[PDB]
Amino acid sequence: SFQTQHDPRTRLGATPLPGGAGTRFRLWTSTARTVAVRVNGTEHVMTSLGGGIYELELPVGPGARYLFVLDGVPTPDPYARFLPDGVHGEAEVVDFGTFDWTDADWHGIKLADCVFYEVHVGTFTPEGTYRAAAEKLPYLKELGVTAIQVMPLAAFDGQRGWGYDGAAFYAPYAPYGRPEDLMALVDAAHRLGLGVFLDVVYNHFGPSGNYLSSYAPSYFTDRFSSAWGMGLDYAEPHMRRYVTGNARMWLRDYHFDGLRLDATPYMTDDSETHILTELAQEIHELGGTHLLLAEDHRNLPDLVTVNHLDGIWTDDFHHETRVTLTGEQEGYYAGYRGGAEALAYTIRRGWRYEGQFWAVKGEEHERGHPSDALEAPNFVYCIQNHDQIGNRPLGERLHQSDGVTLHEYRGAAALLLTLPMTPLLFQGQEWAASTPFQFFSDHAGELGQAVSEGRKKEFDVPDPQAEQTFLNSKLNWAEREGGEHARTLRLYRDLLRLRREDPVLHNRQRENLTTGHDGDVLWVRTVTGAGERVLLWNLGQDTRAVAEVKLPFTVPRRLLLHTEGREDLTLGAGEAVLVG
Ligand SMILES: OC[C@H]1O[C@H](O[C@H]2O[C@H](CO)[C@@H](O)[C@H](O)[C@H]2O)[C@H](O)[C@@H](O)[C@@H]1O
Ligand SMILES: OC[C@H]1O[C@@H](O)[C@H](O)[C@@H](O)[C@@H]1O
Ligand SMILES: OC[C@H]1O[C@H](O)[C@H](O)[C@@H](O)[C@@H]1O
Ligand SMILES: [Mg+2]
Repeated sequence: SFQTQHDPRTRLGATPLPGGAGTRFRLWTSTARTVAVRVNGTEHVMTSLGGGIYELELPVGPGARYLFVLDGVPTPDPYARFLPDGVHGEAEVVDFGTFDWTDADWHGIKLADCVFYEVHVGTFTPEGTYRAAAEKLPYLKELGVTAIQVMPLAAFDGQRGWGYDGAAFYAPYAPYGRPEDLMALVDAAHRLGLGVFLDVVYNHFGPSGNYLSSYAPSYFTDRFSSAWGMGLDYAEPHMRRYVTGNARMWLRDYHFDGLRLDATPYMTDDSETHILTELAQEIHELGGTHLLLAEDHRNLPDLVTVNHLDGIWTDDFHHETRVTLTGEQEGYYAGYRGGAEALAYTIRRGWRYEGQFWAVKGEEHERGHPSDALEAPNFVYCIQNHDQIGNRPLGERLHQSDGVTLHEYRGAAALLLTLPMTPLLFQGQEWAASTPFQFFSDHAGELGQAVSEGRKKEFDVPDPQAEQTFLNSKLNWAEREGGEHARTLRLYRDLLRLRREDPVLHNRQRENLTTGHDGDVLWVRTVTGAGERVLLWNLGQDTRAVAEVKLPFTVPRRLLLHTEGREDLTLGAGEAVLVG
């Protein structure tokens, strides 16, 4: 008896009418005295319906260009479905009924079957478009990943950016392609049996191109702020519906299989039903198999067990792994010792901080909650993602940080890809890509100057506003064909094939997973009715024979995969082996 709050009849923005009758335009404003729509250059006064709702139907079709005029001020549509001239321009009317989907035999993907591959459309290919990305889908399928995780696509200002400055949440960013180019990418992925997930940002709007306050200041509150502006007021139903209607668009109209909710701790809501719960209700109402993930640092199981999200990006594993390999201690890295015994614990517990004191200077508090309720798929683990590369001054990848060997990098891959938690890889990780992933932006005027200045002060550091910073982050595909890039890629292919094929690694129960250490050797054991597997990773500086590792059980004898392809059960520094 949950009923969606959305009815296509009353949808805000511009929606094609049945029977070729044109387009229905609707908006909500709490303050405007005169309200019109300007379509293809012609102004038309809209009808006041009450409650600040205004509507007009005109015989214009998909492709018509428009914006709204509030007290005489031309104002972009916050509900725009496409913005061909960017965030300050006219919107285009879009009909989602026109695309010829071919994915009727695709039925989504379960979280326990996901191996995510995080793509930034702008840098993933030279062209930096959906069409060029779609051409790499056969590569990704053969690699062995199963779900692409696309960084945010809502239109933002400028000609490149990560996506977190999105301002028109319903409008796919024009430089990447038109709406039908995005649909083509999703359809192609589905035809290859790959899922596609979208990063959405429901805790803030970017600094340029968000005109919601022009319609109603009450979308936002002064009670709290975001990085860019006034906080999103989830006590206001139109604000709630702005994001739930957006989530439903991406899933239903673009056929995404799931959403990754950025920075869920900053979606503040004291309503009886939290906006996260309502998001889950609203997407479920669609009657599909779509998933919701939370990017959440609180180590809070309620995101799954109370808000009914499917899983959580949980950085403690990432951080413990990075500190193990570099020893770094700046910022949040000070929260971790690293090492075999530390990694064994963090894996055992899913996340490390379950209520203990987080002693990181400037952030001190009792962090986290017991992880017992969560099962292995609920934790999304990684050793690289956009933030853990890009939020470093030089945007360097794990194998490029001082002190990290390619052997250690390859061992880390074996640990991540044999665990029953849900793994994520960042584009290019699989071939030890040579290029960084730096923070880049392209804001106008003073705002652009402020971003450059802000980055300099924060931490030579690449200027985020420089074209070169964007280009330096482009993947170099050709390099994967040679040398250590190719060797790394072969290992990633072998690990992803084992993950898929090995009947014991199919385990998705923490009950069947145990961990421990002997000195600097980590061991991770899986026992099911199908057999036993043990991953051993030598995080020491010396060579360790498997036979000399002290274990509380009898080590399996058969060598299934060695990260440096050795024939014998011995681990050089940084190396790992899976036995069975
Ligand atoms: O060498 C001085 C540091 O030793 C420890 O850190 C090392 O050993 C950790 C495992 O116990 C590794 O995770 C880490 O990468 C190494 O740097 C100690 O934890 C540090 O406080 C010392 O400064
Ligand atoms: O973006 C998430 C990060 O926010 C940080 O400020 C926290 O220190 C850390 O726990 C988390 O990794
Ligand atoms: O201003 C009238 C009203 O507009 C709306 O219906 C908003 O949902 C409401 O919270 C506000 O009070
Ligand atoms: Mg020992």
